[PDB]
Amino acid sequence: SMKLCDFEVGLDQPFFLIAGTCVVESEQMTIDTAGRLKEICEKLNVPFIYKSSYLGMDEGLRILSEVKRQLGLPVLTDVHSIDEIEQVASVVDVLQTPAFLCRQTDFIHACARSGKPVNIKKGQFLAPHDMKNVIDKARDAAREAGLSEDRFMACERGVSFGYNNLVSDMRSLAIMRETNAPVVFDATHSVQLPGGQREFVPVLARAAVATGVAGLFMETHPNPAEAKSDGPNAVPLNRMGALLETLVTLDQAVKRNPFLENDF
Amino acid sequence: SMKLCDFEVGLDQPFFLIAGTCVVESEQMTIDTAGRLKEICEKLNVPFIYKSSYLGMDEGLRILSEVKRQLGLPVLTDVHSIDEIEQVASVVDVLQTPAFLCRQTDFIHACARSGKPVNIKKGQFLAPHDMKNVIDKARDAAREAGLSEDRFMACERGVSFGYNNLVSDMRSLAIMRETNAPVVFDATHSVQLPGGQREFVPVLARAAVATGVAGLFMETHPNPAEAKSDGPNAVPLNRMGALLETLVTLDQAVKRNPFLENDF
Amino acid sequence: SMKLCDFEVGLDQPFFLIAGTCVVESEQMTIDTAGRLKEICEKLNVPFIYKSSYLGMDEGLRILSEVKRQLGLPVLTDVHSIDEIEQVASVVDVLQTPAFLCRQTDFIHACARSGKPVNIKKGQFLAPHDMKNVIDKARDAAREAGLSEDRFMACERGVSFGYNNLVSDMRSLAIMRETNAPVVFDATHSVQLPGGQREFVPVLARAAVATGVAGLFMETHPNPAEAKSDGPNAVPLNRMGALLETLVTLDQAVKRNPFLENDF
Amino acid sequence: SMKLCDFEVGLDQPFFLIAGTCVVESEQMTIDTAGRLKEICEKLNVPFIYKSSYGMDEGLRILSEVKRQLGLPVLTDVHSIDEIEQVASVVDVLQTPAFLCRQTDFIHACARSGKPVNIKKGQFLAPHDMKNVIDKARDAAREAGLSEDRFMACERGVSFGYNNLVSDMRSLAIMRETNAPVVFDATHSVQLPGQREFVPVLARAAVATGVAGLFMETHPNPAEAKSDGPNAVPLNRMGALLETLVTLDQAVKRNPFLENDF
Ligand SMILES: [Cl-]
Ligand SMILES: [Cl-]
Ligand SMILES: [Cl-]
Ligand SMILES: [Cl-]
Repeated sequence: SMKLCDFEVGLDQPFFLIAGTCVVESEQMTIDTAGRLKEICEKLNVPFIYKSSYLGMDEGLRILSEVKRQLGLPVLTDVHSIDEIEQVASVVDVLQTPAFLCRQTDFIHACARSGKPVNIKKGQFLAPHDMKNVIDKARDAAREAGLSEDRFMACERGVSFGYNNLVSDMRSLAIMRETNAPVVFDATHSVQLPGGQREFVPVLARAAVATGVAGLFMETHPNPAEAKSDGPNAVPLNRMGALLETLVTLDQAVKRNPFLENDF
Repeated sequence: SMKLCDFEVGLDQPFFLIAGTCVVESEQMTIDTAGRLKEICEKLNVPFIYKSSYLGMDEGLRILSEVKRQLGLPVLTDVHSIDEIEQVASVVDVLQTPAFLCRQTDFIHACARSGKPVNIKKGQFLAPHDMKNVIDKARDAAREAGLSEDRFMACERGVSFGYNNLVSDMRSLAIMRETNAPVVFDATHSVQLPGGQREFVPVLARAAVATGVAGLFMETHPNPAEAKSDGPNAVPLNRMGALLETLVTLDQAVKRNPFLENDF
Repeated sequence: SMKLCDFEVGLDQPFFLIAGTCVVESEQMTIDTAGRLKEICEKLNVPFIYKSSYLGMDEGLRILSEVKRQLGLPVLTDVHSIDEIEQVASVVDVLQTPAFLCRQTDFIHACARSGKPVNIKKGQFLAPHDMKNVIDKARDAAREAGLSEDRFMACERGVSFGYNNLVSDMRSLAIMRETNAPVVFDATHSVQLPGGQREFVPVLARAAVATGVAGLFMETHPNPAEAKSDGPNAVPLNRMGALLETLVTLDQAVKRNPFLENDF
Repeated sequence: SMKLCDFEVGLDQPFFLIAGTCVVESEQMTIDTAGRLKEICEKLNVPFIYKSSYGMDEGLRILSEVKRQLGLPVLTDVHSIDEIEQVASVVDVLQTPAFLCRQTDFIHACARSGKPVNIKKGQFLAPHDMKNVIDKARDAAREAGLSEDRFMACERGVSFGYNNLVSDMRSLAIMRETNAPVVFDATHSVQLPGQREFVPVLARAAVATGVAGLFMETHPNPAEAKSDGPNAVPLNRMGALLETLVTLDQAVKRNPFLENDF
């Protein structure tokens, strides 16, 4: 298990949820959604990290400070450039790197040296085995900076499948265990057609948790039709409870005994 | 729900298992493997159909007739040409079509009119939505012979992914529900590299069962290292009970409540 | 495990259900109730035996024969005297002994050599440790007839608690494991006040399944208000699904691991 | 729900655990056991209250140290009207001996103590009788300026012939009519007025029945325990059992209790 915010995560722990609205829409929208997700995850005993991407950076980050302060929740956001990292790491608990930047070594190194843990998204162009090199390079930067190495996660978000389609290869979730980092599944982005697919979010979420992951990322919204960003792939907030209850059941079923593939 | 052999199958029923050795190796290998699967499946309440491929056709079919006569088990085998349909159908309980022949309508029609149910394999070159037409055509032929139309299953066995690789798109398992036929997942052939992938058989089996299917196919062998065909991808017989017990748990979890994707 | 009808029962197996209307009311009431229970238990994967007590003996058994004929279900009925055994055993799949006859050794003996398995009810006057002697005697008789000994269940139905009251001692369910026979819990009669307690049927069913049993016996009816016998303690047929769903979850939870009492 | 210590309890909430060594044996025995129980319960999200019985001065001192050092709420039994003031000044929850459930001067005094009270049902009472006991405790509280929602009804067995108790699961449902959280005492419900094998059995049954709380005695080495060793659950098995109980608790509270439709 690696230490993440106030809990332990890993293939050998209960899965954690990263969830929130796609973009920081307003302050009430973010605080209300964060609070509702807290209550949902509290009842299910699912460790929960709130996400939104950044109204302006400053105001987005301020609102993220308020979720942290008001609700006591850890928060995660994406960083897009080396110059954003110092400011973002001073506010949030976990950085996340864009999938397209997974091979930009200066940028990955900079996140690695930030002093915060990093959820490293796997590019749509990588093979699952390539993620070992990504994580290893991040760990060299961390070690160079005097920081611990157990602070990265490998995040699956789909691989290119012809034009304008992604496929979620469940083998990837098993392969990336070789990174010795927690594996996270991004269920919302894995259904997106590049360049609504909501119906497939529960499908891939069930499939992934059953495969065996450390964490799950999902976007949500109270009324997704009225969402400011990527609405058609968000799970409505009033259905998150039922979905998570099913995923907890799958997670317990597959972790209660060793994974058969390990005996192969 | 569809009647298959002496049980009810479908998305709302507990999953059924199709399993056996890849090919008929020997009468004793087959009877022993079949018998030991029967005891594993009886203990878990998993409906079970024995499968092996046809030592020559006459001899392979004789031996399958013995699995039937000695053990009271339903049996399934794949049929390779129109010429063999009549003989094979007089011995087995369920026909299965090779994936490459899924668009050969004369062949599909002949299987459909055979008098036996047919597990129709989705070609590695088809899109999931294409399988509706294949099933609709099979049902035409059934109907024209006076036969019930609910005697077909849609079988996922992987889709081409670059060269020498297949990917198991879990969205396919949901999409093919539109065929109004039971969807069956072939976990063994889904991991094969076309043109040593055993470790992914349980991974995809767990993923597919969590996604929601009517049926599961897997090859097994008492000692896969000595198998006469596809040995590297066979699950060992002495690990089948453990695997099946996990799959039952998953199957129940996802079918206890409606699938969330149906709200979408 | 013990082999029962077409399945395997026991303390380590998923629980089975014995259920039906208290008495055979009519052919249509029996067939419809049997058919509804069949479909509910099929979906939940609960092995199922239909029961009703005998319109006259001849007509009662005829109708139970129709349940087998028309629905292919196994059927259980109670027998009341030695002279009725040959006829009843010629029709039904499982005999049941009335609780008050549990010490009538000639009658218990005749049932035990009938050629059919027997659910032996524990008299309201017996202590749980006394059932071992009953089962041991039944097994003597079976063995002497050249029959298998593993063909009996011990069925808990309450113990006398003062006047006009029965209590369900959950310790009995554990103690009677020493019979080396599957233990069955009669939820419907355990709530009866000798000489409407329906509300306690779910209570005691949940307690018993959580305690750990091989089987459950419950009386049901489409509309208990119009039931010809024991109507006020029957579970309505339209609530059986919901109840059984809860009970399967409890059964799995307690049988996933060893029972802690086996360490002590 | 009712507020109890820093959490909410009730038939509609996750079950809480009351547990500890039968008696206060030692400061280190008490602090170590309370610490391991805290860790086990934290891991499972089981709200936890530490119990041991008390001489009295030294017993309450050691119980104050469990609170100070581990931040846990503590419960103990009080035996007489004249112990109440001191006990309530130290502990978070009082508990009344079963035999005293109809001794109303005593029950009233506990009710006016300022603390919540787990009221044990006498082995001689019928389940319907606890309503009267709770109503009278609530009157005493109200007549003294205190909130009425501070009592729990605790099942610990009913007399069954001579030298035996039986745990009537109907009692746990019936006592919901008190509109107070129902607590099951799994340890004393097996005691013959050497029965540890029935503690898991009754705990599982009671949780599946549906209760607000569970009480169990434990010890690191029951063989070497100073009272009731033969009925203690060994500490190194409490995790396993509680894990089972949590699943049962969740499963029965996930939907409405079917008995509420009949
Ligand atoms: Cl697609
Ligand atoms: Cl690969
Ligand atoms: Cl009563
Ligand atoms: Cl006893």
